[PDB]
Amino acid sequence: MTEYKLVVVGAGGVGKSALTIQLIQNHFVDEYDPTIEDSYRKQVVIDGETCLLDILDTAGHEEAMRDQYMRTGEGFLCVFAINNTKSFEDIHHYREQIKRVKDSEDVPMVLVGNKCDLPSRTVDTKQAQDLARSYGIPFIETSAKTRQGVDDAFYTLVREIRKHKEK
Ligand SMILES: Nc1nc2c(ncn2[C@@H]2O[C@H](COP(=O)(O)OP(=O)(O)OP(=O)(O)O)[C@@H](O)[C@H]2O)c(=O)[nH]1
Ligand SMILES: [Mg+2]
Repeated sequence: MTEYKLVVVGAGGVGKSALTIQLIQNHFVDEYDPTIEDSYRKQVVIDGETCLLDILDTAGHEEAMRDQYMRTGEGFLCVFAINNTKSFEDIHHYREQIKRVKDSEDVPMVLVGNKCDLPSRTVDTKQAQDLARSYGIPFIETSAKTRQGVDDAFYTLVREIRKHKEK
């Protein structure tokens, strides 16, 4: 009944598509096929209401045309990989142009640190928690491989959109 337009953004290879495919199909895509742009719809129950989720899976390095889908989107899943410091530093550039394009400091957003199943972490959990708090947004650790945190990342974004509409 309620439609939510979600956009997954982040650097190349951080796991945007794998996180999206886990939510929708409950399988882990281990092969890496770089995305140009895919979108998916899923009906799911979150906190007792049926939600229609429109999920836009974006490309890491874009060709910019971010603005068109950044204006249509209501919530943004900002994804970095915990073994890629650069992808974590890229987060503030993603948030800056979302804020610019939507012309607001209060945009529904969730910070996602993906690939937490790997033993080669270079971005600490506390680092991300502090960046999240400085933005005033949730932070969720995930692994598309084991599916840990996957529903929570998307559902938490739904709830950030739900709060923004009910301010
Ligand atoms: N170990 C591990 N590998 C992961 C995880 N998530 C993604 N991968 C792998 O990392 C690679 C990149 O994953 P994608 O989901 O395709 O990357 P992306 O962010 O969609 O990348 P672009 O579409 O190119 O922007 C693939 O080989 C995935 O199988 C994870 O949680 N753990
Ligand atoms: Mg992809």
